[PDB]
Amino acid sequence: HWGYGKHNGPEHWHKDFPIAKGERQSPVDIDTHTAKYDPSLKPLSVSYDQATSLRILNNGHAFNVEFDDSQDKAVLKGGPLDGTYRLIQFHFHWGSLDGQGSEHTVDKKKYAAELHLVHWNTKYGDFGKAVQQPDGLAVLGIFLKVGSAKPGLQKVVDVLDSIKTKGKSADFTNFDPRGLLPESLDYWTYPGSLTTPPLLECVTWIVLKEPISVSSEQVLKFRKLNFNGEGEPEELMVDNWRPAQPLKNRQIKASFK
Ligand SMILES: NS(=O)(=O)c1nnc(NC(=O)C2CCCCC2)s1
Ligand SMILES: [Zn+2]
Repeated sequence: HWGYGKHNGPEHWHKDFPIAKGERQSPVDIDTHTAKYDPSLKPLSVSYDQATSLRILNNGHAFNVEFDDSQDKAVLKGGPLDGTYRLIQFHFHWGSLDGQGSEHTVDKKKYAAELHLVHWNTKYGDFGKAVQQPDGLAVLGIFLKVGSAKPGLQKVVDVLDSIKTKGKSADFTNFDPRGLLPESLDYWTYPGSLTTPPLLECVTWIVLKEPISVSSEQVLKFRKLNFNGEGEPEELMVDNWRPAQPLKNRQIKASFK
């Protein structure tokens, strides 16, 4: 089964998921000088005030904070998006060292981690139908750098001990994802894919320019998670990031000059 090890990592995924070599794969390097400001891009509308988190799950590749997406409670609109996209979950990708961990890069710079807030286009009814559509998902990507702690992240950090191993979940209600956002909503956007199998080319990527800062202690707690299930040989959940993929016939657009 696919993962991030030497024998099942990103360079192997194409064998089970041939789209891995597709025309709109993610992540990508964001070459800031080649991205073009698009003045027709609208400001992002992040409406998370009514978000209902429910659970946090170690799925063996990352941990997902899941939300009630059965109503328009936490939605992403505007920016490059047509219509309304409902928040279904967020998760992170991170490194074994502070110098790596993000999936997108900025002028080849890797951040320590990257947060993905995953939303699906409500015109398709359910996430499973949305992923079959070229405009099915909008993933808001936020870089993490190591510095000062992110207070809004601590509630996540502190529950990780209860979901150390693959398949463990914990109740995780009343978490406010607004606490994970940076100050600015300036962004780059491009059409891409899920960065994990099945690698479907269904994502409008919206990557914020401003990283959030998290503390070394916070990211250290990410790195204590396990890819393995309980009672299996311990493999630390680190370096669960896919590297940048070829941009091919795509233009990255910037919301800002
Ligand atoms: N790294 S990423 O591009 O943001 C993503 N790659 N696979 C993603 N799958 C999901 O969100 C779901 C998974 C399981 C059930 C519902 C939704 S999200
Ligand atoms: Zn992700």
